[PDB]
Amino acid sequence: RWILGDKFDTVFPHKGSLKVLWESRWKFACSKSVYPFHDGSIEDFEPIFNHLISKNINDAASDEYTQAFLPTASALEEKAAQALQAGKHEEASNLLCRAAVVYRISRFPYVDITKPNSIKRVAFERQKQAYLKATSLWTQPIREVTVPHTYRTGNDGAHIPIYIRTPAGADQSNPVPIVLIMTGLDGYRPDNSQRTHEILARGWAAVVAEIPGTADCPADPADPASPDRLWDSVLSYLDQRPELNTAKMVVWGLSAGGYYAIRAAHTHRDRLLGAIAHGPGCHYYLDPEWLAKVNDHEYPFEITAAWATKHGYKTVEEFVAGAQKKFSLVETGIVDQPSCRLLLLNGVDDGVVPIEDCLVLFEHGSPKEGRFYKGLPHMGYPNSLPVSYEWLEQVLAS
Ligand SMILES: O=C1C(O)=CC(=O)c2c(O)cc(O)cc21
Repeated sequence: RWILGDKFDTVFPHKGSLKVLWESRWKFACSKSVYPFHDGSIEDFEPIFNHLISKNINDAASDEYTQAFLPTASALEEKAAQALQAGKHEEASNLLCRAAVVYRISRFPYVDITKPNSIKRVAFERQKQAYLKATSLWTQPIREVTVPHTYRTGNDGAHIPIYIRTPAGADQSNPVPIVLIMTGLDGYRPDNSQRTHEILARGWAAVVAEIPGTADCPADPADPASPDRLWDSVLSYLDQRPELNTAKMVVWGLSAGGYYAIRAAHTHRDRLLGAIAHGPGCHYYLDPEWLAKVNDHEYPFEITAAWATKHGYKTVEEFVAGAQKKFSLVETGIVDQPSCRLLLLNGVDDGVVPIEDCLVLFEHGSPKEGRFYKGLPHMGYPNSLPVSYEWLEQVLAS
């Protein structure tokens, strides 16, 4: 039925086993300091995962999992304080970024927007504080701006916290192009250090905003219209920033962010030069058949509970029954209008969202651009990263 093929029916060996996850995948990912351990260090995680495996802790959503990381995070914060006192700004920055990753992994896979007393919310708050302290020491610092949500309606919150980083010499005389990153289910505004490095390196500004139903996004998750209002507020603020050129602006949707990159490519086409949708869902990811086996694939932990909450549902049952007709960009007709240039990047063997959710967009509206990696799972890393920057360079060219 699915392009994923036989692999669709495979129960992946890490399912309900943190031991297998660490020993097969995450240990190596952590060593290489690649996603989701980017900015991180194996020195910090080896003892934590040894602990979790020794206690047979497998459920990431449990407090037993989360609170096993916080003592390490504390030790790194004190080491950073000791580094700062001695005027070692580089080491302090590194140690605080390392602390941020310990917090990050601790609140995987999802910070529950509806539970503000949750230990995963606490960890996320500590992460943001540690990250902003770390990036404050950078030559080009990451700055937080609380953008007033002027376009808010109904159940929308008042404040849009975004991260902004501008390249050396960004001036109103010659305002710089903008890459607006839309983050995902387990990646929020502090989880994009290397992306901001690569954007500034090519002389562009990096802007990072969370998506509806995650982190500190004020958009009503249960209202499919809410992201349209969110970007109206975000883009209005960037219009007003003298050193940022909204005439040369691309959006970069990361995993769950991909949906909102595709949506914005249509809704805000006359305000964007381009959009990248990186491992996106838009339709078939909400098919009950697909949702029946999504928890059995490459995502480190159970995803269906987090997805239900992110889509503004009170139960997984209601989410499965309703989500597709309500949120599908195909079903709702968002795809049946022109779009700005839209690059679609994924692994063909994505078991989190189907490759069909890229291929479907070629049957609607404007021509779409795509590169799909045969054999690779969700996101198609690391192959899909170089081509992203090549495409940005072409779209934002002089
Ligand atoms: O694969 C994911 C993923 O599964 C969830 C994400 O949110 C994410 C992200 O924010 C950035 C990434 O580079 C990758 C991911």
